[PDB]
Amino acid sequence: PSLEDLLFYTIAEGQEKIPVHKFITALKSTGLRTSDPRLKECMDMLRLTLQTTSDGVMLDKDLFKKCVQSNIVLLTQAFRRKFVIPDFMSFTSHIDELYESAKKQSGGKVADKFSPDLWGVSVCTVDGQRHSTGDTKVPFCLQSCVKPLKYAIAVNDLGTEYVHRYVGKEPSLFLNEDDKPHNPMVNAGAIVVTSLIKQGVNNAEKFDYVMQFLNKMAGNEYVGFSNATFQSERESGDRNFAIGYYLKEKKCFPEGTDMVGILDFYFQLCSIEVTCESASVMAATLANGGFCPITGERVLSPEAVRNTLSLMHSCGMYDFSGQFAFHVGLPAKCGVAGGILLVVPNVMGMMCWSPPLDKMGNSVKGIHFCHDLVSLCNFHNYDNLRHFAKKLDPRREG
Amino acid sequence: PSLEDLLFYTIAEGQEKIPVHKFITALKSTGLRTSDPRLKECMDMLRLTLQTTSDGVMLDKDLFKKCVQSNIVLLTQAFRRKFVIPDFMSFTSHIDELYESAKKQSGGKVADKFSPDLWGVSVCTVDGQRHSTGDTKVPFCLQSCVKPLKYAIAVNDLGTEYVHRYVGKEPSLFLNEDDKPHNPMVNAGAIVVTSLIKQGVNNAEKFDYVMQFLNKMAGNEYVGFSNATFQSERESGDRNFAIGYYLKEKKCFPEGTDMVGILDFYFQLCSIEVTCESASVMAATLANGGFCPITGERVLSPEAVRNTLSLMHSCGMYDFSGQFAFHVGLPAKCGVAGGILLVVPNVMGMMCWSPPLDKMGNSVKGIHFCHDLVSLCNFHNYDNLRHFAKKLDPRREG
Amino acid sequence: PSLEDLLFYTIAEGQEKIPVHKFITALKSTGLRTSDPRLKECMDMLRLTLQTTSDGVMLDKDLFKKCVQSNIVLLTQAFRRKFVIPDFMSFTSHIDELYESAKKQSGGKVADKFSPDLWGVSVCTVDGQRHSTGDTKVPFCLQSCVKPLKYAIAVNDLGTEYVHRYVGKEPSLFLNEDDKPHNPMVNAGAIVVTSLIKQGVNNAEKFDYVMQFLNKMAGNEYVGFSNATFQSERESGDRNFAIGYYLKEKKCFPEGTDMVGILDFYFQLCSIEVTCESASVMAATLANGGFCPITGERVLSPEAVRNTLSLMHSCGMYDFSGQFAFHVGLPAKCGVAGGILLVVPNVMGMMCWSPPLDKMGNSVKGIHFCHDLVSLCNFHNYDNLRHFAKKLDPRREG
Amino acid sequence: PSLEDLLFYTIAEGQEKIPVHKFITALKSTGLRTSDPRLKECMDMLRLTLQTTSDGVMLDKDLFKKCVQSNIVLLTQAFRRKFVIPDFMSFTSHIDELYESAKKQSGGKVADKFSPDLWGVSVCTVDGQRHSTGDTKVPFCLQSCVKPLKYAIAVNDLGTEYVHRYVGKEPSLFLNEDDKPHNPMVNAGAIVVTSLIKQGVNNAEKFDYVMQFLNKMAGNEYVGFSNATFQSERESGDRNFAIGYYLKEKKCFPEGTDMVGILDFYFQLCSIEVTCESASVMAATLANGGFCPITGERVLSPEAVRNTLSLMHSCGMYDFSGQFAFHVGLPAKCGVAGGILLVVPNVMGMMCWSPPLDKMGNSVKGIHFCHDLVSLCNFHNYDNLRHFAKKLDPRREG
Repeated sequence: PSLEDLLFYTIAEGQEKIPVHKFITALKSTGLRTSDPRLKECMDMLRLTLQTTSDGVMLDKDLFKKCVQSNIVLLTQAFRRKFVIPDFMSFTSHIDELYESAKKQSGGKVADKFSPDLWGVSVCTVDGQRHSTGDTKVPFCLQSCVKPLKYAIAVNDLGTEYVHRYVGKEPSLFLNEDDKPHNPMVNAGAIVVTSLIKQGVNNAEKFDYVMQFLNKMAGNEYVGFSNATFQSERESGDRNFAIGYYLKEKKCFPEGTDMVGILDFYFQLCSIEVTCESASVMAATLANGGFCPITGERVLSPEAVRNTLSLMHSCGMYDFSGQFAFHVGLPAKCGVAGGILLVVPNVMGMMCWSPPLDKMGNSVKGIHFCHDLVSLCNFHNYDNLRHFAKKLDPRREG
Repeated sequence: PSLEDLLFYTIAEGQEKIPVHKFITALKSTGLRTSDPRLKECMDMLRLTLQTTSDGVMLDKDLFKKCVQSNIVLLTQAFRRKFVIPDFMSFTSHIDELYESAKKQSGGKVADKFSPDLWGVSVCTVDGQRHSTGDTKVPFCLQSCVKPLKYAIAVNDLGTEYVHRYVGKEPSLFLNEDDKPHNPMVNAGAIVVTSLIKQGVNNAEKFDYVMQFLNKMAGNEYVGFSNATFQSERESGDRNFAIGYYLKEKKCFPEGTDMVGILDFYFQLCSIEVTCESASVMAATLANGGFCPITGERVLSPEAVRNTLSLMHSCGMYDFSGQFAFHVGLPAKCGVAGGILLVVPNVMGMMCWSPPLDKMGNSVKGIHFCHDLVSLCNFHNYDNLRHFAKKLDPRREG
Repeated sequence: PSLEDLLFYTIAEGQEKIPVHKFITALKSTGLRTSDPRLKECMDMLRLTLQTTSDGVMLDKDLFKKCVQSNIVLLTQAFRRKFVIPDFMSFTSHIDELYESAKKQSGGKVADKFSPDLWGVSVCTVDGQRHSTGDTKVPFCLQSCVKPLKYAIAVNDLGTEYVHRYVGKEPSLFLNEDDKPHNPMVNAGAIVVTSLIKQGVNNAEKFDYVMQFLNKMAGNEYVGFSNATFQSERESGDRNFAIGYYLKEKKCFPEGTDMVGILDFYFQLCSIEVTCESASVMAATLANGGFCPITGERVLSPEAVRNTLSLMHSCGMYDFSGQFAFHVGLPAKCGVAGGILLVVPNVMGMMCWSPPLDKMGNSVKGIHFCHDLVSLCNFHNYDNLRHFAKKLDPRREG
Repeated sequence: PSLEDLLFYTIAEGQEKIPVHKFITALKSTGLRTSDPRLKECMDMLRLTLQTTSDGVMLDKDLFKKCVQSNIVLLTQAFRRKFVIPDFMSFTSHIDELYESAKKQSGGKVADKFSPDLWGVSVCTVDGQRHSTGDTKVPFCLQSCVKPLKYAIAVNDLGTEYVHRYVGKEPSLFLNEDDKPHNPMVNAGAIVVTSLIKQGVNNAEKFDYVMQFLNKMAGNEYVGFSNATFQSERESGDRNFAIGYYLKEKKCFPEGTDMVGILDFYFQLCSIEVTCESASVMAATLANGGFCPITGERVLSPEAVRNTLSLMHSCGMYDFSGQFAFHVGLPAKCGVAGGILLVVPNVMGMMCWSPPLDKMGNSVKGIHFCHDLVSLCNFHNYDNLRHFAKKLDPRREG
């Protein structure tokens, strides 16, 4: 018996007392962060114990048991290498290799304010393991990356049926044969989707509803808002105004939709800010069936998550979608600011961010990273989990 | 140390001798078939032991181990319930229920010859577990179902880069903007793919080679040829001759291709016969990373299997591909014979066969079953493996 | 010698005095109207002569010569049967038949205001000969019928080269590959054309200018404006706003176009009013090479008249344009109020008006008429003028 | 009276006799050729006189009446300037100038055998006036130019309603929405049209039925057949077999149609040979309401000649049809050998020939000519016959 104690002899080398930093280094290598919310109680009790004790703060069996008894379940999984990527220490070295090789990719043209030398990669696994390399804490806008997220919110609140009364499920002209936009990843679809979220309420409260929803998936990491970007998208969004009026003409919005107001809302949502780190948790929530991996909170119905990953796969890269789903085989969404919201189902989320776009408007370093990643690891949607050639499988040991 | 001995008392309740029927029963319930090629040695050693005496043979530790020792790796994996679906008996009960529901769907138009009340479904898991129900042993033609298999052969022999010099990878007019056919799931793509398989050799031996390949994928289960279908497809292949001549004009074939002969080959390949059972093993090879699960032989390269599963996802249902990959989320291919080649990556392959077709040319019961299957079990491409709502997961116990 | 005298005995059968009504009757029978502008001096001279006595006021050679000498060329051309249709009294009998056969056509749905039983036809030959039958003096709106006229204006003021930097000349999605609207008969094209008329000056004066121009083409017959139509067209021009924003994003307008203003103008232009009679003179000006046939003043350059007639042929019926150019072979534009602007080059212009439209939005009676017209008379663009089968040729005697 | 005598003093300057050569030069100047079939009798009687009076001829009134009394109608019309283009001698000056200006355009690629500096234009008016300059007696194949003619033949024998069951009449995909080819000027339409001409008979007599027909419209001038070309069009007619099988699939041909034998007929018709001269009469018959101008024989119904001219206008220049119909406005058809069958309705027919094609496959020198021609003369479809700015009008004198 004695769970908290089983752990205790695992981290102490058949010794009497664990040094506090040694437990912390043991914890940090599992990829978890000490700032992890599922660890607060443990980590508070740890700071308080350093506080009520002497300088050479060392934890005996009984004191270790006191701090860890509150989060022993997660702490046990973390230390028994039961997390989805057990040798997380090695995996992140490869993510570094992938980052550096993707960094030497110099091409591309920034949309038109940011520097073409920003290049950030954040990883968040379905179990909470974090890794980052490059400029991962800079705020940028989701832009078209918000489209999966707000479609998820719509489906989570209204169900696959209702949302898909107003938008289709097939890649793409503005409307398909049923006089609905083809799919919610294209602008015409996103605008109708935006017209479903929190109807009746006004755009100020709508925007807060989606803001708090994104906060839940980001594990309460940074979800911001660039009003500066908002002004530009609404001043030079002539293309979207075209879509808005056309949608209005073909009666695509729900009953009583203030079309010009839905467009302003829509311009706001494209202007929501994230960092690589915060958004990689958002991705990971989609990877994790709707449960935010660093909180354990259910944020999205599995219905909603499955749908969003589905359409991200078939419609998230626009015309490149067939090519991208062929070589990468991961659901992903792209953004003019240079972000790739990338989901490896059941394993992890990622955000890549390099502001230089390629000819198709996808961050060059992102796309190069995404290819490189699936080259290396058997994460392609149709790699075998048993016979995966010479690819490495992060999910296994030895 | 006693590998085969550990198994002995697992099957005999701390008793002296195991009746031979009890072991067989215990095997059949593991999902495996006594006729499994990977058990051939052991089943011969039992055919031998049943000769020394014509009375209910009881096997002691020494003589049991004498038969089981040649197949002990695979035999304990089954009895320790290590297979991809551990409780395989329960899982076939739901397959029966799913088969019965779809059987009540009497809609559909048979192409025009078969009988509209035939209906078989067959399962072959990645580990060789097999269940069938319905008319699983009647030969029917692959028709378009053959397109992923012969694509796979092409890429297996010539690789992604070469095969995709002649055909594209995105869903659909006959050519795309690069002057290649859109993808190998459509006739124009199928025809070009046919023209890559064993160039230089002639059409009689080409067809033998594909046939040897198709035998490998079915673990040497039933593959046949319906000449009657073959004459139909050539006598009425007016659209196909058009596609061929157009392909000839736009120089889509490789150097020195006899297009009018390539069409015959193509009509041959569509006329290949399978049954549910044999085809379910084929699908299962694509389920299993390219290893035929009932023989263990590597039949198709991971590269070839991945690509084939990719293009089935995006192009295997044609227009219905978005609709279908949204709700069902499994790579499939249909054929006018009534066949749905179904693949559940990493779990199993299937063939569904009911000749009544809907207005899209897909098996009515086949489609209904596919939908029920993902309704019931978390096999959808983008279900979570951890949070999957009230869906059942056959990969787990209890 | 003695022209005015030569005419004199032509009207008096070897007699001394001509009863003034008898000249009037002989005038009206050549087709001209006593209100004809080219006859105003003579009619002033006759009002004076009818002022000196109140008793039939017969005219001798001296007083007749005193009235008609100011308009003797036109008058002898009428009485010496030099006009484009000489036996014009006959020709209007057939226009009455055509009017009647077509009044029996009951189909159609009025767009949504008017009454479905209004039906007028107006003819004005290139020589000023006038005929009407039915409700030819009710004001209605041109709607899209205005699109040839304002295209004619643009080309007249800017020439073909300039106008066709901004719009194309082929039938049809909004833009062509040159990112110009397809042709100025489609709404996207009309809007671009609208933005070229009198750039710089504001929308109140731009409207005046087009109005002055429309006056020149109707020979100062009725042109009005329906603010009722105007507010409706702008309240519900959602599709036109969609088009306006799209054209703005694709940079289709000239530099410095207030696009939401150009739409307003456009709605104004569509709300302009004509009667059958006034619009038939407008048609007749395009019929007569750019000279208003009832005033003789050059309104439009031969360049502009040619381009307009050309684009009405190919683009004026939208979808019906091939069917119509095949069977009817007369350049025409249609309007949702029920207007068919008809042009028989070198012979006459015409207006038909019945508010009931068919499914393609063309006046039912209008279209039946146009087909009937070309059944009867060799006006089809590719009828022969020498061997026209059994068709009637109004251009000839006997 | 005596029309012959009135003609007689018109050539003789109030003098006793007419030198036979003076009458001949006066006749040739009107544009007629002495070989004109309508002049056969006159010219026979004339040659017989030179034999009967081997002096200096010189015909007195009685003798001139004896030669001309048989063709007096045509002969006076020629000499009283009654022909459609009365000052024909000056008109040919312009054709020569137009020819020389078009001769300096050396651009273009000959399709692939002929020489790039071959350039002939040949005119035949509706009245029989001839003029040619350059290589007008070299044989070349109609190629696509036969399409208007064989369409005309179809509608001659079977009428508008019937032919257009099987083919549409709107410009361009291989079929349209009605599953008929779009119009008889594209291959898809021409191949169906071919399958309507003289059904039931076999290809050997069908080709003589069409050949005797072309001979009539060419006034029995050269109509030949290149069996040389005919091999080329069938060896490399892959696209045509594409179209053929597709049309067979969609049952576009009439009941009991040998599609492979229609394709063979079709290749023959494309290989028929003409010269500029012989084909210029062919065009002219279309300009003349179906009457071959140099014979007076009615070769085609007016219904048929209308239809053909209509579709030449809208579909005869393929994608260039709208541009061409805008700037040139004449019905014309182009051919890969370098021919432009060109009709100026009611005025003349004409054939142009330069083998260098432009990017669109149209005789570079022909197209330049066609533009130069309508620049010069008010022959554009929507030119005014009364107000035509700086253009010349050959239909007038002075």
